[PDB]
Amino acid sequence: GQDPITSESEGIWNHFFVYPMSWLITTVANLLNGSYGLSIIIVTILIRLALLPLTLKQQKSMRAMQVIRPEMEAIQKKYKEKASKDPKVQQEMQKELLGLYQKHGVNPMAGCLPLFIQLPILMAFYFAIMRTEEIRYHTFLWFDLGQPDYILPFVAGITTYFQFKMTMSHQMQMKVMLYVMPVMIIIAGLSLPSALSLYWVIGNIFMIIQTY
Repeated sequence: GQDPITSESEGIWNHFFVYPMSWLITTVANLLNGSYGLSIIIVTILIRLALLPLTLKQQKSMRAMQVIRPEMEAIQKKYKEKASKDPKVQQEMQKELLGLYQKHGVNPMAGCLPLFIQLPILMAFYFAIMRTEEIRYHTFLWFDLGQPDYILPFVAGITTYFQFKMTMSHQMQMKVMLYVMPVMIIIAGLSLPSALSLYWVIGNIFMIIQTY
């Protein structure tokens, strides 16, 4: 018989990722008399409240790295001039970089974790929208939640822009966040069901309030 690695792995994804997300959306919607629009909004906010402790930690550490930015980049500026031909040179560089982090308790390769948790949440949400048949053509405002929309992805891009601008108020990486990021969202949004763009908008608005 065919190898069960395919069905079982997909079974895990469907039952423990897709289904709980789908169940959460429909339950709230049924409590709101079939309002799948308000459900997605509420659920998105609920998801944010769960990520909040992890979100706050990622923000606190990001501020710490901003204190180190003059110091660590000076080390990398230093070793950029030195001859990197010797493996022992790179080691001494590692000792300096580590000593900086140890003096503060900061840890690199950490805080880049929440960037990885947004993906399966987004993916489970995406499949929940696709597989919940009563969401497919449920119109909300001017768009069907299961269908692609023209206008909404632009709103998701605009809110993403202002979410970043408010953060920087509260230069290469800045142009990546302010310019590159919103365009990626619009392009992705136009290729995905409007429920995804709504999800992104609510999340952005939440983060905007969360900063203020």
